[PDB]
Amino acid sequence: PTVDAHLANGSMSEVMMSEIAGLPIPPIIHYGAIAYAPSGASGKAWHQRTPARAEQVALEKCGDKTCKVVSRFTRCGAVAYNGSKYQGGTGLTRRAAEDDAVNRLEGGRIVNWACN
Repeated sequence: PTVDAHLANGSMSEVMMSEIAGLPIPPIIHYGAIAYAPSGASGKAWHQRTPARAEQVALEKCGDKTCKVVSRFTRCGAVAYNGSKYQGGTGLTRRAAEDDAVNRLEGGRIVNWACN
């Protein structure tokens, strides 16, 4: 029997998950770091997909390959400056990070931050 022979295409769905089906979204753990040498060398990287890359990029922006005092977090980090003292707070959210930063550092103020 002579059948119809044509490839089957259609209209693909541009949707990813839904509300009808789509479990409450667990956080997307991104990896980041803020490399801050007391020298004033600051660098930050966030929303990375690999801890190694994040760390490398943090060191990259800091400037030193071996930039230490690097804060590595998969949360949000907030760096406060207090008269040449640099303190980095950490919280899942920037609100919690600023809260932690100001918990650990008072007197000064948060001027740098980066959230994953």
